[PDB]
Parts: sequence; structure tokens; C-alpha cells
Amino acid sequence: TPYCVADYLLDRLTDCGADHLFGVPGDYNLQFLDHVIDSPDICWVGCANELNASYAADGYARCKGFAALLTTFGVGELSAMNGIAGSYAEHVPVLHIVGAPGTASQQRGELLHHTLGDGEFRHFYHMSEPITVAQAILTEQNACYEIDRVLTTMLRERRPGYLMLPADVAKKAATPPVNALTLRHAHADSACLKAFRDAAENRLAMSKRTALLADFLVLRHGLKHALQKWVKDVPMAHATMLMGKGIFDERHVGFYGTYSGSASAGAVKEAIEGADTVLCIGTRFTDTLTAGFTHQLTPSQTIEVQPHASRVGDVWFTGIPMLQAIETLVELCKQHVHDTPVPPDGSLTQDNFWKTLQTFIRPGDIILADQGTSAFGAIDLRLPADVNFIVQPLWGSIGYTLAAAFGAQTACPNRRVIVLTGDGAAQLTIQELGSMLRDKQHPIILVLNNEGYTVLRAIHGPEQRYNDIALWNWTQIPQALSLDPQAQCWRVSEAEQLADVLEKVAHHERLSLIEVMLPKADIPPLLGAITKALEA
Amino acid sequence: TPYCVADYLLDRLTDCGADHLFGVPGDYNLQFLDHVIDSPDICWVGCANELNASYAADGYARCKGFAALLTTFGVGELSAMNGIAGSYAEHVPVLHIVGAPGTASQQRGELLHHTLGDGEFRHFYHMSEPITVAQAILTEQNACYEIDRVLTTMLRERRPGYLMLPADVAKKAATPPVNALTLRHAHADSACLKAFRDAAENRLAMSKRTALLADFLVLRHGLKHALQKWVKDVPMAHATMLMGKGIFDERHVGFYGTYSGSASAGAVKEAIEGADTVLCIGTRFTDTLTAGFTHQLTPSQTIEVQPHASRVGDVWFTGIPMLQAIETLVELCKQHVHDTPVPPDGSLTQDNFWKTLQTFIRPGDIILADQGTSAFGAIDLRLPADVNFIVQPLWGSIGYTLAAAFGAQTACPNRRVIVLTGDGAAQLTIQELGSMLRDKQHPIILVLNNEGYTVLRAIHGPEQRYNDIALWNWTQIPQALSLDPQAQCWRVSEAEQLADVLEKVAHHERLSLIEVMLPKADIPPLLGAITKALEA
Ligand SMILES: Cc1ncc(C[n+]2csc(CCOP(=O)(O)OP(=O)(O)O)c2C)c(N)n1
Ligand SMILES: Cc1ncc(C[n+]2csc(CCOP(=O)(O)OP(=O)(O)O)c2C)c(N)n1
Ligand SMILES: O=C(O)C(=O)Cc1ccccc1
Ligand SMILES: O=C(O)C(=O)Cc1ccccc1
Ligand SMILES: [Mg+2]
Ligand SMILES: [Mg+2]
Repeated sequence: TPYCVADYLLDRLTDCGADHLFGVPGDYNLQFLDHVIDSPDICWVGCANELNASYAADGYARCKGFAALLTTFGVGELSAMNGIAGSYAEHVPVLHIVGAPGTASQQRGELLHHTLGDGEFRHFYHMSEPITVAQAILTEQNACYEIDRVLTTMLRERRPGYLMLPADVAKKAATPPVNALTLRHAHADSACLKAFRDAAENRLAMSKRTALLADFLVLRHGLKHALQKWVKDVPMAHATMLMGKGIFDERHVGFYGTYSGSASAGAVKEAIEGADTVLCIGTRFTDTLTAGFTHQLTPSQTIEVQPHASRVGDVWFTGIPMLQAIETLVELCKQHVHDTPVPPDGSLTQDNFWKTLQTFIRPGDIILADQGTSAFGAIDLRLPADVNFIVQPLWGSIGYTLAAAFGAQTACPNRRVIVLTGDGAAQLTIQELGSMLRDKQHPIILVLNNEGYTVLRAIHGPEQRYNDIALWNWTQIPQALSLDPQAQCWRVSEAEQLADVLEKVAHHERLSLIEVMLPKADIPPLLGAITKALEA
Repeated sequence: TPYCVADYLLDRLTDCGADHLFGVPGDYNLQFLDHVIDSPDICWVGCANELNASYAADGYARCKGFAALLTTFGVGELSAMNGIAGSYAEHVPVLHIVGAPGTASQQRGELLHHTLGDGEFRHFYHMSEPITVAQAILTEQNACYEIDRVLTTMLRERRPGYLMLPADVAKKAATPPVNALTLRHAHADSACLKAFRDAAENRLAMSKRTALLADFLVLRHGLKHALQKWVKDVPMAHATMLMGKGIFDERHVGFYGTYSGSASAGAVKEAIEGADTVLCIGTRFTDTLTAGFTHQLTPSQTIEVQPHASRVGDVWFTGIPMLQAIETLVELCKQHVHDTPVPPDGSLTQDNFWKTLQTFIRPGDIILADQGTSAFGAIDLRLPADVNFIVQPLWGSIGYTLAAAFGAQTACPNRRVIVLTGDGAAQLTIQELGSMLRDKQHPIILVLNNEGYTVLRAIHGPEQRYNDIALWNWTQIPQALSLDPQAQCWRVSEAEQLADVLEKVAHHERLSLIEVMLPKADIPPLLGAITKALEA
């Protein structure tokens, strides 16, 4: 077992922050997998299918800052394509490793399984190009520096990378690196940073009341502490949108709720949109996050910070890392901003479900909500400290949440994971519940059983049959997907029942599946406003 | 509800042979779905996820000659990418309809859900290019003739097509066609056909023993009957490979078993490879079908017929329809082939499982086997007449078989569907069993429970844990995926038990799940030949 390219890739994987490898085996990656098994730093996590494996890696990377997925050539990598695209859309650094046929087999154009039968072995590599920031076909002549380049770009951009690893390449000799891969910090040209600073100070110095709006790019680049630190030194009205929920302790002074554009609570609208200067840190104003682009923030009202560029008014200042832009704004805010922010009983409904769940969440929770009433209702939760809130509203792929929960629980085995998934969403990735059971995880899974696609019903054709789903027996699923499930399940239809059951499960001693019976047409407040804005 | 582009697409869809549309709804395709619901000719089939929906359409198209899949922009189409690629690889005409945001939203580059957040709406259209034979972005200015062009190319090439249907384009006015969409058989230039006939006539005239080898491309282009009649009218040693199994009634004289390169029964090798002239009709010599490319067929020994070109010896004759080449060769065989033929108890094992199943299959059966010991064992079955044998050994995506069975059973509600899936494979697409139960289908599902990836174990690392799987309670799955599964399930470990159970479920009055307990290391004969031809 001499040190080879496969070992080099695994060593670089640990350098980037991953302690587990998700995926599904195939004959093209079995020999690479031997090095994963033997590795003392990387844990193989076999998944029920590649799409779930890619979802799990995404959720894993949202907890550890990095993740890796292993698939087999063609059938595996294409199954995971939607997950990688979601990681690209929401800036999640998931490394897609594709085990591939040997280079000699590729060069002869053989009619191998997992190919289109045309002897071409680069179709799927090119198909991955739009959803990755870097990729490489690893050869004997490029492997180690291509691995470093892709991972480095992945770390810089916080977005997926792709490596095609032919089985013969994996075995090629390599030498262990003396230093851990860490390309680290970049600094703006001091004149460029000074110009930004000067422009931001002029704007901030003339601001009567400043507000702060941070979102998911703060999370992805590891600036959550800095933003928390920011609001503590510099009290001001602050909020996130749905994607970046969890950046702030929502019980802190100056926080009035999540910002949603026009769908926002009245206090939130006044706190953020009423400020003459709003600092938008890592924000993307997507249709869902702004309830149909109904946000009212003018360019002259805002200072914007993006990963490599920041904007003051109409002027953009490019080639500035967001970290330096934030440090600049923090210093400036300490000088020029002086605001002192002034502070169950019946049939289950969306309203009393979320109120009941609000009393249940605790610090340290990992909360995942899928698209549908789960995410659009969970936006109203008042998150305590140290909560990792995982939602995917830009990509919006239902089924992500259940499989991502498995990755998150793998990342943080000692943290309580709460899964908020619709009945429709859970059908798409249900087989990863077996992975949770196999690995003895103890998530609290709440299935919002409204018997179909309620969000779709609220958008169009509520009585149409395409909005119906096959009606599953949810409390029986753990017993079918495990020979001895360490789990308990309940079906609740009353608010007192749910609160009583949530009381029972509180310290998550086993996996909990709570089937929540909800009305077919019941809608959380945010989604009602999103539907109200969909008309023309 | 005036007639519009959406109705035109559905009208053309029925013309091509699809009576059902598979997929998953999304807000971008709800209004088109109203036309599917309202249509009296096409039935909406909601699926548990898009990947299973694409698998189901593939199996549906293998029974009706055409199929359609409907997904939503981005999250849906990318989830279905592996299914479409498999349809492209094995020449299955599946139409992928992608409901998309309105053109105005696309033109403004809005930050819409199901996008990468870059305002780009053509990434996923271009990613589908390598795995479709034709595509179009439907506009108000091109919709109807782009629809016709894509379907016509699909009909000609027997391969998937792609249509992006912006929600606004679907509502644009159209006129119902007086002529049903059809693609009239091409005709070879009479000199080119004559040149091939004269070269083939010379080749056959000096051949003492001729054998016939047909495979899946015969099935896709609708030449099954032609090959059947050809061997009836001219008896000769004939065979198929694994992909084209089912072309022949395997009980007629001159059929000795499926051809698998070096892995043949002695009679099959002598029947096919021993012939001085072998007619290869629609054959692709992939690694799995040839047991590692160990087939011995020389160019001078073979006459080969492909969809648009045929070969005699070293000379290719292009621009000849496959039908005309066969017709020509049928004429010639009558002229120059003047010849005729040549001359369960105890613990369940792979050997006695397939022996037991051999006595169970009947005419009219639709048999689907997934990659693994299921497909590699089912190759030894001697099929009776009118059997549709669905295997996917070129693409080889496990999980296809279970979801494809749902599509096939939808296609043929009055035929008995036998599903041969491994435990590993069935985990990937298990949620489509709920679709089977919701639609009151009655397949006989045999899950080969060898507790993990046995074929992978036989290839590499039998004791390695990446070849293990989560151990499910298979007979309990219908009770979890339905509120009233009228299903009958058994766990069998004895052959006498299995035969008794197979007698019980023979007339498929209910869905049957037979969990077949097989040894972890038990191997079908073909896979042993595939393993021995590796790293040699
Ligand atoms: C993979 C995928 N397919 C389709 C969609 C379209 N879509 C968006 S919300 C939704 C319904 C979700 O329903 P459910 O999970 O039951 O949530 P509910 O609103 O009913 O609470 C669908 C199908 C998607 N987002 N992702
Ligand atoms: C979607 C997909 N993922 C991974 C593979 C790689 N692969 C090929 S055969 C196989 C084993 C299949 O196991 P099972 O379905 O239980 O059949 P068995 O060979 O175990 O009888 C695997 C993992 C594949 N072919 N398709
Ligand atoms: O291992 C894989 O990638 C498979 O898909 C299973 C397999 C193994 C050997 C030949 C064909 C398929
Ligand atoms: O319908 C879809 O495509 C969805 O993904 C659900 C949805 C509906 C409205 C806003 C965001 C997501
Ligand atoms: Mg629902
Ligand atoms: Mg198995």
C-alpha cells in the first residue's frame, strides 16, 4: 500500500475540513474506496442513492464548511447532478469525486457500461461545467496540482468542484504533502480598499439610522461570528432573509424578525426598509426571499458587500474580499452609527404548529426546512443562539432536507437535528431515512402531512389531481427501512398532542418521526403573500 | 380554454404513441398540467421523484414505442438527467418536457427559484445536449414546428428529445392539425441498396452455415416481428445478446441460448461463433454483453445492420434504413441459406432460484431485471413467446428496474409484470412502489436479498464495508408506502417455499413482494465469467 494519488486526494480532503465521504460505490471507484476505508481521517458514508448522497454532502458542508461526494462514472455522477447544482446555486463547497474507467479504456473508446455507447468518456465531465467553479480530469501528469487547484478554487469561491478520477490514476504514486492545503486569505489592493473605505465612510457619516441585513454568503465564507460580533459592538436594527437565517441570535435586541420584502412583519419592514442606510452583507434578493421582488431598498440607500466586490451607492469597488469589506464597515460603524435599538388547544393548523414548534427549539439545534409550507412557515421561528438553520430557497429542490439532515447529523453527531419536511418532499428522498437508522442517528423528523403538494395547491389548481400524492403510512416507514429501528413514531392531529409528543422526544434518545396532520389548504403567512404577489 | 401550444404538444405526443405523461409538478408547469388533466388522450401519472419518473417513462417507452416525461425547470430536469442519459444510451425514445418560467422572466435575468442565481436560464438546456437527439427552446415564433421536428427526430433515431416550455409559450394560440404526426419510412437510394444487396448476396452465396444475431436496436425500431418471421421463414441458428433478449420466442428450434461472448453455453458459441457467416442485426458489443469483449466475431465473418448503415465484410454501405437492409437480407437468406437447426429443493441459491423462476414465466410476461445478479442470472432464462424482457446493461443504472416496472405496468395494465431487482438496486428508487400501490398495480416483485452489493463484492472487496447496505424490512415496505396496500409479501429462503409462493401469485390479483434470501457470495454463471475476465 504505497502512497498514491488516491491517498493524496483524501489527505487534501481532510485539510479542507471534511471527515466523511458520502456516495455510492461502483466498480469504477472500488479501488479508490479501499483507501477511504483504510484512511484514519475520512469516514466512508454509503448512501441509499447518489442524489441523496449529494444532498447529504451539501448539508454536511453547511455544518463543517466543506464536504465531498463520491460517485461512479455516468450513472452515479448524473444521479447527483441536481444536488451539485443546488450546491452551486447556494454556494456550498461540495467536492464531486467521480470514479472513472481507466485511461487506457477511455483512450480505446471501448463500449463500457455507464457510457452512451459511443466511446466518448467526457460528456458528463462537460455537463458538470455549469454547476462547478473548477474541475479537472486527473491524469498521471497533473493529478496532485489539479487536485490542489480545484480544492483551492472551491475554498476561494465556496462552490462545488469536480474531479474525474480514472482508476489507474488513483493508483499512481504520489508523495505526502509537508503542509496542509491552505491557500488562505487574499487582500485587496490598499488603494482599492481605501477608495471603498472612503466611499463607505462618506455614506455612513451622513446616515441618521443604519440597519444591517446579512444573508447566506456570510455563512458560506465563515463570517457568522464576525456578523454576530458586529451587532454586539454596534447595536442597530438587523435582520437576515430566509437563506441566511441563523446568522443572528434572534432574541437579541435590534432583531425584529426575518426580512422577506413586503411579506415582512411591520416592525421588520420599518427596522430595515425604514433605515436611511442599509448594509447588505452577502445578500441575494431572490424571488422567494423577497416575496416576489417586493423588497424596497434603493441603491443610494444601501451599501452592498459581495464575496469579491462591494458597492456604495451606484459605484462598485471590485477586487475586495468581503472579509476586508466587513472589517472596514465594522470599524466605520463603530465611529459613525449611534442608533440604540428600542425593543395550543385544538385541531392542528399551520399557525399553532409553528407556535408549538417555537417553544420546542433550543440553542445548539440544527433545523432543516424543505421547500413548501415547512420552509415558508419556519421563517417565522425566533431562533435562539447557536442554531444552524439549513434551508434551500434559491435552488428549492424538495427532498433535499431529509437527505441533508442525514449529512448534517453525520457532521454533528452530538447536536440535536430537527427535520421539517413536507409529505411530498420526503417521498423524493425517503430511502435516506434508512441511512439514518443504519447509523443510529436520532433526528426529530416532523412530516407535515397535508396530503399532497399544498404550496402548489395554493399557487394553482388546489383541487387538481396533479397536486395529490400517494398517501404513505409514515409511522410505519422506520419499521420497513430497518430490521430493528432505534426510533419511535407518532401521528398527531391536535396541538396538545404535538406539544405532548415534542415533550416526549425532547432529548432525542431515538430517531423520532412525528406525522403532523395538517389541512390541505392551510398556508403559512409568508406563502400567502408570495401567492398574493404572483398575480401578473 | 382555446386551443394552444400546450394542447398541440399533447396532440403530437399521442400521435407518437404515448398515452401517459410521467413526472413531478412544479409551479413552472402547473398550467400546462391543466391541459394534461383536461386532455382525453393522455393520462397524467404523478411520480414520487423525477429520476423514477424518467425511469418509468423509459420502461413505458419499451412497451409502447414512445414516452414522455414532464419535469420542472432546474430541480426537476436535473434530477431526471440520469434517466434521460440511460434512454439515450439504450436508444429509448423518451420526450423530456421541461416546464420553464415565462420568457419575460428569463429575458430579465430574474433571480428565480430553481436557477443558479446568475440570471442564466439556458444552462440546463445545454447540459442535456449530449444525452438527447434533438432539442428546442419553444418560443411563440417556433413552437409547433420545433415540437414536430424534435418528435420526428425522436421517431427516426429512437432516442430522447428535449423541449423547454416556458409557461407563457404554452398558452400561445395554436391550431389543431388535420394530419396526425407520423414519420414515413426512409428509402435507400436504389443504387446504394443494390450495392449492399450485391455485396451481401456474394457474401451469403459462399457461406456454408449462417447464423443470426439480433439485439436491442431491433426492438427499438420495431423490427421484432420481422426478425421473428425471418427465422420462421428461414430456420437457422439464431440468438440475441442480453440487451435484445425477448426478440425471439426462445423455445423454437435453432435457439440455444443468449450469446455472451466467451460466457456461452457450448452450443451457443458453436451456433454463433462457429458460423462462417453471422448476420448481426442491431448489435452493440458492449463489455457486459460480451463478458469483457471476449466475443470472437471477425469482420469477414459478419454482416452487420445498424439503423442508418449496414456493413458487409470491411465495406460499409451508409444511408440504408435498417428495415430495408433486413428485407434485403431476408430475400437473400431464402436464396442462399438452405439449412435447418443442427440436431429444486433446500436452501435458496442463485442456481435453484433461476431454475425455479424458469418454470414460472409464461407467454405475455414483462420481465425486468436490474444490473447485478438479477440481470446476470436472468440471461439464462429460456423465454417463451411474447415476452418483453427489459434490461439496461449498457447504461447500467441500478434502481431503474423497479421504477421502469411501474412505467411498463402503466403501459400494459393487462400483462403480468415480473420485477427482478437486487436489494441494493431497489433502495435507490423504492418510493415508486408507493406509486405502484396508489395505481392498484399488481406486479410480482422479487427482491434478491443477499444483504449488499453482491456483484461489487465479486468484483472487489467482498469483506469491505462499502459493499454493505442498510438492511431493510422488505416485506413491510408496502404497508409503509400505502394506507391500504392490498399486497401479499413473503420472505423465502427455501426453493419449495418460493415455488409455492410463485404459484400463489401467478394470476397477480394483488401486488406481490417476494423477498428472496440468497447467500452473500452466491453468483450466477455469467457474472463468474465477467469477473474472471478482469485484470487478465
Ligand atoms: C425535485 C423537485 N421537484 C419538484 C419541485 C416543485 N415543487 C416545489 S414545492 C413542491 C411541493 C412541496 O410539497 P410538500 O413537500 O408536501 O410541502 P407542502 O407545501 O405540501 O407543505 C414541489 C413539487 C421541487 N421544488 N423540487
Ligand atoms: C445508480 C447506480 N449506482 C451505482 C452503481 C454501481 N453498481 C453496479 S452493480 C451494483 C450492485 C447492485 O446490487 P443489487 O442491486 O443488490 O444486486 P446484487 O448484484 O447485489 O444482486 C452497484 C452498486 C450502478 N450500476 N448504478
Ligand atoms: O459496478 C458498477 O459500476 C455497476 O454498475 C455494476 C456492474 C459491474 C460489472 C459489470 C456491469 C455492471
Ligand atoms: O413549484 C415549484 O417549482 C417549487 O419548487 C415550489 C415553490 C413554489 C413557489 C416558490 C418557491 C418554490
Ligand atoms: Mg404536503
Ligand atoms: Mg444485493
